[PDB]
Amino acid sequence: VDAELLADGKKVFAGNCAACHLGGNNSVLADKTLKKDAIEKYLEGGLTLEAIKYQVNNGKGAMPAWADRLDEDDIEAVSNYVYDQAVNSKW
Ligand code: HEM
Repeated sequence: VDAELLADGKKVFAGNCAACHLGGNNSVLADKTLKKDAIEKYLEGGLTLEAIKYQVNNGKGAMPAWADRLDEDDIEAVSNYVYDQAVNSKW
């Protein structure tokens, strides 16, 4: 996986997502974390980059939609960061 893509995604995550997903968890709805088993259980589409990106773009519930707030490169990077963190158990 491109190291600069992940680094970019980490930065986007710190700036925009860690407020509700510190540590890969979820301070708003505790079960629906960014960890692999939670994503597999709760995210529509399961643990895929497409699924992650879809929810980052379009929101869900109290998860804000970001497609009108972040550019496509930031959305791609943060989705790849979250996927990498989850699939590789890096949180
Ligand atoms: C920052 C751009 C950001 C990302 C990235 C992100 C990702 C994300 C995913 C992938 C999920 C699904 C997790 C699951 O187990 O199902 C998810 C879910 C929720 N999020 Fe989020 N999220 C980002 C930002 C934020 C912010 C700033 C908040 C709080 C204001 C937030 C909240 C939540 C909530 C609530 C959920 C659960 C949605 C649901 O199914 O009800 N996210 N996020």
